[PDB]
Amino acid sequence: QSIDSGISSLSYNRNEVLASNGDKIESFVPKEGKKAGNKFIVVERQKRSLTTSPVDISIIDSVNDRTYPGALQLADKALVENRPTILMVKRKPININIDLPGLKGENSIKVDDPTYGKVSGAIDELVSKWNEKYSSTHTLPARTQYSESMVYSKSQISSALNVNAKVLENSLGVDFNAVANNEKKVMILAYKQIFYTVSADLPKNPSDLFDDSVTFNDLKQKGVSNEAPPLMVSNVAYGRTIYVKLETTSSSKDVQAAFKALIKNTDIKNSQQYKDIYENSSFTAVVLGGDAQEHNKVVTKDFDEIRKVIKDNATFSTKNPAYPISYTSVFLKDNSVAAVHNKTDYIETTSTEYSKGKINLDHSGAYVAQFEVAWDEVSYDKEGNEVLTHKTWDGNYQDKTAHYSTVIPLEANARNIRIKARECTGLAWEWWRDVISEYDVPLTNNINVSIWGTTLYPGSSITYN
Repeated sequence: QSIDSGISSLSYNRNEVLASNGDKIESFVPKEGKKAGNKFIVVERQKRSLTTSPVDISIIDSVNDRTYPGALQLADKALVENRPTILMVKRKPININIDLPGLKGENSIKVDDPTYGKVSGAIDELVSKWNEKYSSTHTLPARTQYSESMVYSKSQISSALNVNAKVLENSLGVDFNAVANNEKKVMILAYKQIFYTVSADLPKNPSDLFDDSVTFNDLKQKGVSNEAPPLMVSNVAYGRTIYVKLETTSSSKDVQAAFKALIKNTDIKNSQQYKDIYENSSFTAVVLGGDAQEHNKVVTKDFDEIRKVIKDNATFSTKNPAYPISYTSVFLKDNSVAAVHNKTDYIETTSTEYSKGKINLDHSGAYVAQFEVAWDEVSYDKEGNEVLTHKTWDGNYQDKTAHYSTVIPLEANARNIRIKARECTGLAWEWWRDVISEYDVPLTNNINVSIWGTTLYPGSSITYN
């Protein structure tokens, strides 16, 4: 019935207690062939799956949030949903420590009655203790931590960068739908900038945390259970985060490469393919976790502007308030670090545009000729398998003379286009001399076929547009 006793006997799989699971698929279309106005679009999916297991937990609203080092919460789904349940009970003092530079042997402080406000003031002290020892400068470099990834889905990206999906959706304004319908290509970068961090020395036994007036039944009452094991916030990073979004409408498979080239500023950044992509991309940057609020957003077609934002935020002032960016918790029982577990599937995709064209035949040869034009019309069933529907031209196997012109329109889904023209030397078609034989002609907007010359010296040509 006691704190150490009740806790020391909790049955739970620490590697499953905290889990944020999402979407798992099996019923997906490997291939989608559809028309879109005058175009013919071809989507080609490929189920992909990611599995994250972070130990460092993100904090959403620094003002609404009062999490601190030493705090107590339950390892439940609320926590997983970025809104943990804090256990408020009269407790024992605890030692806290900041990692600002040049402060060894002076960085620790003891907080008698840990509470958000109580601990904060301690930290405040520590910082001032620093600002005192070091009066010349009050600004230091932030410790940035870079992360990057393409956006395929909410749960995907959310776990990839270990950030709450809503946050991006709100601040970066991510159009998860267009993304889904493959109408947009998006990449997100995250610059975690830590100024300093604070830890709370781990206790030998749970009891060391709580006062004596406290009993396990209280804890088991507040919510402590096998479904809500108790834990303590061991570390808290203070600083801010810069989120950068790289979006485009281009469907090229080079986008990613292009984005990276732009970000890193590599020499291959001028690949004309990239330049066009860049010309069709939009970049967004924002800085959260601070007290800046919404007033620091930037949308440009000029990345140099995004580069500045990052550069300008490479420092933090020891004379300004620093808010919680993230934290790592620890199970009371074994003092092991907690780690929210996430597993989810998603679908990488690609969509190739097509557009109808036509065959332009032109006969100006001093002989009689017969054409043979055929092609296939691609289709895709429910299982995403190819389905070729053969098509042929009317004017096939029909004589044609001095200057015959005609246009043969083709659907955007025309494949294996074959254009043949034979002269009339001797018996039947299947016995004549060839003026032109082309196979698998690339469906373009204009396939200009044309024969000419004499019976002995025929001539032909095919151009494109």
